[PDB]
Amino acid sequence: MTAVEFIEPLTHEEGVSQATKLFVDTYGAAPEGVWAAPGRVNLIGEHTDYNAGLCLPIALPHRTFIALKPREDTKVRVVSGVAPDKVAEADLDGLKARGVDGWSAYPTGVAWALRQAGFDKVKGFDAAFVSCVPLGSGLSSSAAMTCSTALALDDVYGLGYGDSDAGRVTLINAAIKSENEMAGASTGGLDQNASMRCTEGHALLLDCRPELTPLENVSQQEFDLDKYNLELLVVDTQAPHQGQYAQRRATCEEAAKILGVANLRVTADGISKADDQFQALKETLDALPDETMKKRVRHVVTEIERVRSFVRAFAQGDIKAAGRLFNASHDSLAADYEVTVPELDIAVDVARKNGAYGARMTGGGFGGSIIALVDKGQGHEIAQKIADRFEKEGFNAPRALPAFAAASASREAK
Ligand SMILES: Nc1ncnc2c1ncn2[C@@H]1O[C@H](COP(=O)(O)OP(=O)(O)O)[C@@H](O)[C@H]1O
Ligand SMILES: [Cl-]
Ligand SMILES: [Cl-]
Ligand SMILES: [Mg+2]
Repeated sequence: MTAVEFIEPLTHEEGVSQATKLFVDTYGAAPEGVWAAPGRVNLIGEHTDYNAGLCLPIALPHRTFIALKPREDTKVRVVSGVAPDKVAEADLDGLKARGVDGWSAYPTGVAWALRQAGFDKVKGFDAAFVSCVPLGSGLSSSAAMTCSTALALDDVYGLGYGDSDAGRVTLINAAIKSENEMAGASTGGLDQNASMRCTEGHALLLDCRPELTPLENVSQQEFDLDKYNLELLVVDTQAPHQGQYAQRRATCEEAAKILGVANLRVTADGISKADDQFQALKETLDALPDETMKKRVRHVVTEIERVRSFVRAFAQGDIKAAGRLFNASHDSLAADYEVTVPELDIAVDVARKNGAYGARMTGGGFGGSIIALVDKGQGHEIAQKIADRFEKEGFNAPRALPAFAAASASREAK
């Protein structure tokens, strides 16, 4: 057997060099520059973004690097190191929603979304992508691709949104619109906010209430693992990839209609404020027509409050309490939200039995990755324990990634 694999992040120099070479090898011309956007892990606050709740992601050091040059025509050519001989070409002139096939829908839909927003200066482009964000592993390769493309287009077309946090929200909404309306993948905004608004050494406490301005809806929460002698273990289970996500949103929207609220954040805040939170929840669930919907509402309400509990626990250096909150977030996703699979649940169980302060699935679920707060120096040991258990179970070998709170998207070269 081979020891469990760790996926190292591309350095600045590596990502620039590789993206530039693929661009020149593909297109002949030099790119105007290279931009990049990171993947992410959500620390806690899962299935809450589309309920107007609270989330707490970090940006991974793993980035997608885009080499880009604008075109004077409306042609879009993209290529990726995943399949470097296969250039995808589309045209923006008259392009409609779902008018692009395959991965190229993600970058092309970002230029489409900016033109739909009235950015008529945005024409076509050539791009080459090189990434170390694994595809389809619940680490947000999709946002790293759409956000890197949005920051690059904003830069070359001089739209003036990329150089401020608030201005990045315009680029975020174009990234979300690309993925929702061009690629046809429902996204709630956690991942794109992480990729373009996280900061090094911090977690992004994101308030997803849709009426808030950009300066109102984020606060940078110190997330210095070294201060507490900790490591954040991230393990991509590599469980075989899997409209269950549609059904979860639909159930939450129906719950909010029955309650007479705009969103379950309203519900959760009313329960949170009660002296008797147990009775406030019971009265809410009593209003709901069926046992499954009650489970879904119980998850979103308890999970929004766990985000505030986590932010408090971590600031107090109470790592045991922070871990317990990871644990409770996982258990809620497994039992009440029903979005776990055996690989996630067994990886988490191995982490918990091997000294993790806590461990949980991250992202949407149904596969993908787990995270665990562990003592510094224990991440390899716990990863290898998960890989040894995975082989005993007949599962695909997992892989791990080093993780700490890294920088958001940026221009890498010009
Ligand atoms: N480097 C890349 N090159 C080409 N396509 C990519 C790349 N990264 C992401 N994609 C596209 O995005 C999809 C992965 O996004 P998604 O299914 O949302 O998973 P995740 O966001 O968890 O990584 C891929 O199937 C492909 O269509
Ligand atoms: Cl046009
Ligand atoms: Cl459901
Ligand atoms: Mg995705």
